[PDB]
Amino acid sequence: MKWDYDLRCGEYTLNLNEKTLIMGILNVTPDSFSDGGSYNEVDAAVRHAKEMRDEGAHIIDIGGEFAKVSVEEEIKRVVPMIQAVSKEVKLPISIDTYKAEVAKQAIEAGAHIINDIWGAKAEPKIAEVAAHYDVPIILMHNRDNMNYRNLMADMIADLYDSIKIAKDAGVRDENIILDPGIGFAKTPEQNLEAMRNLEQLNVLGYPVLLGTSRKSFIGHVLDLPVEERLEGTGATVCLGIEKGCEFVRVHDVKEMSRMAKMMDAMIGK
Amino acid sequence: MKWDYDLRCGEYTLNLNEKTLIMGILNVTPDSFSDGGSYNEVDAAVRHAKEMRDEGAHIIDIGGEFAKVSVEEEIKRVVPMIQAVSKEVKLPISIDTYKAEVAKQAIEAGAHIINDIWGAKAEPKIAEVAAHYDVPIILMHNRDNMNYRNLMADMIADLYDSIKIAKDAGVRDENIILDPGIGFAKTPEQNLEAMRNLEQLNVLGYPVLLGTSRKSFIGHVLDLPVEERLEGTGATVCLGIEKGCEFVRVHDVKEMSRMAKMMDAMIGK
Ligand SMILES: CN1CC=Nc2c1nc(N)[nH]c2=O
Ligand SMILES: CN1CC=Nc2c1nc(N)[nH]c2=O
Repeated sequence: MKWDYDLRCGEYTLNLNEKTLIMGILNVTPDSFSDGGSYNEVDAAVRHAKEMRDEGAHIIDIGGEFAKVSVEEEIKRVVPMIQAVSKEVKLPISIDTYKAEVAKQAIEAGAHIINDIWGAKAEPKIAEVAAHYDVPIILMHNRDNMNYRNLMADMIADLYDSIKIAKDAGVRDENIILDPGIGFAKTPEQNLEAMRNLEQLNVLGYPVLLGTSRKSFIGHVLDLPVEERLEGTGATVCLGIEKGCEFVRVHDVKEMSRMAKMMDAMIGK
Repeated sequence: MKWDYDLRCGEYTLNLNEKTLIMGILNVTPDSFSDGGSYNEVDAAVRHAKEMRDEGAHIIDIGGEFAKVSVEEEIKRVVPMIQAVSKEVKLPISIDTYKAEVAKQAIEAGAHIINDIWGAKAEPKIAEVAAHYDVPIILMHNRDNMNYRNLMADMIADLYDSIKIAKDAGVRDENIILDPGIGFAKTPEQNLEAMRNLEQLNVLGYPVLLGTSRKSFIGHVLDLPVEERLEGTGATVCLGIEKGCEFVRVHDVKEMSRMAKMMDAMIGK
């Protein structure tokens, strides 16, 4: 249908036409008296990954950045979690990092997808890591300023700069996913505007991931704290899917999997 | 903006451009040892109308049809509820009836809007009641068979037949609201198809109400019982709003008011 290839994630394969793919956000709370890999913190992560699998998640997102942490210490946290989760939960894993070295150890430890909040712009070598291991990479829209001439024209220009960095490093078109970076470098009004105009990202010819779960633009509209943002997140997931997004990144996996599934049936996905 | 008039409901006025209007469904459980108007059953209804008002409802929908009931007995139930609710809760009231005589007493007892599941086709005199009291009337799509040549072409043809009955009786264009009658005379697949194509109803030039709350097409997609249909209802409300509907008729007023509000901000309503 829309996509003439599947997303290839080593042992796992994700069909981009059958359904909206749910990326569950692993809650990753560090042990205070620990250097990483301790029992309480890895056990908590594994229990949460199993719950999210049981609730309809298709991908488990894991990041290493409570306590301030260096690149070495970021690796010592994330690597044992990736090892335990990939052994114990049979889903592809994405590593949430903008650092080449973290991306590399995370993949060597078992991660399948790179999730980069700086779209290969903070550390362009991450795209070389992606190109060598032949993994999918999510290039998120971000910048270090909010000075838009024209929000969507500018986001598309910036995403294309990320695509260029990734292609010049030898990333294959099939391993590129884009993300409008909701809640990054954008005022609450720009986030609403990006949501209203999300379908424009489809001209670039790549699958789009949307991440809106619990973000402050929803609290800004509803005047509700982070724990009362489920309905608002749901509205953003539904619009995202109606505008053609292939993945949503969410905390409330059970509720959002049911909304995604209803949306899919109505739109004929 | 889209609408150059407000919906005029006697003492209350509903702006059709500011926001999606939430019609809350009054739960109307009859007393078993009672003829209507008893304390337990009217008190339950009033408490539920106050809760729904506090939760973001803009209209309270009240119907009279547990125990089997005649036209006279339908009036004895609905009339005391309308009287108490209209005295105690300051929102417009719609009367859910396809019967001319029930519509008439309900308005005389205080109801502001007629909600007709047969679109003036079961009892065409209801449109004369509507025309005399100068109240808004919701004409829902319904039929006594599922023999569609072409679902949407046919729904639009049938709605237009309702509009004709209503205009010939002297109903003013400003007092007409349409509704695609989701869950009426339609298979679960036709309900999905009507949802996918809802924007077509906008060619008729009238405000549209959508009622999907907890309906079996959602249980059919999600394989979930009536008490576990909140997320699925939410997806239908969101798509409905994205496709231009002015009202949604819902049981879960708190959750759906928050979803409607998020949707409004994203689409620029
Ligand atoms: C890694 N994070 C953190 C917060 N939000 C996001 C994220 N990654 C992606 N791809 N999209 C997001 O919205
Ligand atoms: C009165 N009822 C009962 C069940 N569903 C509906 C209804 N009225 C309208 N307008 N729309 C509905 O979907």
